[PDB]
Amino acid sequence: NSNICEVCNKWGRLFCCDTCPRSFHEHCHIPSVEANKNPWSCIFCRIKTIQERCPESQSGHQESEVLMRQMLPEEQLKCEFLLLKVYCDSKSCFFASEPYYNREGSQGPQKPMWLNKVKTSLNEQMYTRVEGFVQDMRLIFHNHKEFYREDKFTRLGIQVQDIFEKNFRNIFAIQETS
Ligand SMILES: [Zn+2]
Ligand SMILES: [Zn+2]
Ligand SMILES: [Zn+2]
Repeated sequence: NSNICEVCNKWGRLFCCDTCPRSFHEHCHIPSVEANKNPWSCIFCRIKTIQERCPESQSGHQESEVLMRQMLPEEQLKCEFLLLKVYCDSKSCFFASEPYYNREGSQGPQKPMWLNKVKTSLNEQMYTRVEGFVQDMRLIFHNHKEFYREDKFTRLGIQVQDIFEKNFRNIFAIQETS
């Protein structure tokens, strides 16, 4: 197994996957690394099994159909994995915890949102469709862009939204377009 967390790239108290060489801090894995379970398989491995069981699941899909899907166990897992892929980028730190807004010439968003809030919402099964999760994720970057206006810090929202969107298209097998 790797000697660093796959998510945050630090050492520490690491749980090792039994079916791949990745390792995780407990609360870096999503869902949090399960209490017992030997063997234990990471989210990466679980996602790969879904694909292997249903190879046609990789054929192109339309985003509008994906968004309307109910949050059955496989969709739940795919959103947890997509959330994790965002935390994998170090720039996710700026969007992880509850923000506050006090900048001359701007007003804070009407509906603040952050990654740990989406993480709790997934854990508490608060989303009934994929659309719920994707709208809260996109809201994080949209709030950032609007608040920071012409400050160059706006770019951090563009950067981490690009990671989200690439991974959304990969995990949900969105039909490739020009
Ligand atoms: Zn970690
Ligand atoms: Zn694994
Ligand atoms: Zn099949």
